[PDB]
Amino acid sequence: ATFEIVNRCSYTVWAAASKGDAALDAGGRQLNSGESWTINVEPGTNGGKIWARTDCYFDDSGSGICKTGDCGGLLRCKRFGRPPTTLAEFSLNQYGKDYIDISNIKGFNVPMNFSPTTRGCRGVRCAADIVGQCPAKLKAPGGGCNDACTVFQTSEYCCTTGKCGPTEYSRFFKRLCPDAFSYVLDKPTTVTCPGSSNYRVTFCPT
Repeated sequence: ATFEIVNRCSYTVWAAASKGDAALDAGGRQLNSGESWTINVEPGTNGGKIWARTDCYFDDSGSGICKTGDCGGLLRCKRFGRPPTTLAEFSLNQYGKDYIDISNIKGFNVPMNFSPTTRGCRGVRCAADIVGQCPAKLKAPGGGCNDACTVFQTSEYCCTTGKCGPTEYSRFFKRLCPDAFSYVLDKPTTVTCPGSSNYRVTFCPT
C-alpha cells in the first residue's frame, strides 16, 4: 500500500512510520514545508502508525533527538515515538478490509488529516488548535499537548484494567477533535476501507 505523507505545515516535520517492533519503509524522513514523501507499507501490516516529529536534530549517521515524537533518537524510526504525538493508525488486509483512525490517546503535537486516495471510505481529521487550547496541566514543556495518562500515570487515564471512563482531560481532546480517539475506551472513530486501499497523511491540513 502507498502512503503519501505531505507536510502542509509552515515548519519542518520529520515524518515517522512504524509498527512498533519495526520500521515501515525507511521509518522516517525530513519533510520541509510543502514536501511530500511516499512510502510503501506491506499488505497485512497490523498496528501501523504514522506521526510527525518536531524540533529534531540528527547527525550524519541519523542519530539525534526530537522534541515531540522522538523514536529512540533515530531519524529512521523502528519503534513508536515519545508523546505527545498525534497518531495516524492503521491495520491493513484484516480479513479483507483496512481500518484507519486518528488517535489523541498519546497526546497531540501536529494537526493531521488521514484519508484514502482510493475509493470506498472517508478520511478522518484532527486539525483543531489543540496545542493552543491545551489545558495548563497537560501542556508539555518540550512542546505539544500531553494526554492525561502520560502526565498522571493513573489506572483511570491509562485504562490499565480495561474499565475506565471519559475524563475532564479526555473530553477536552474529544471536544476539539470529535473524530479522533480521546481515551482508550472511547466510542470508536475507526473507518473501514476496502482491503489494499492507498492513503495520504497530511500534516496541517487546514
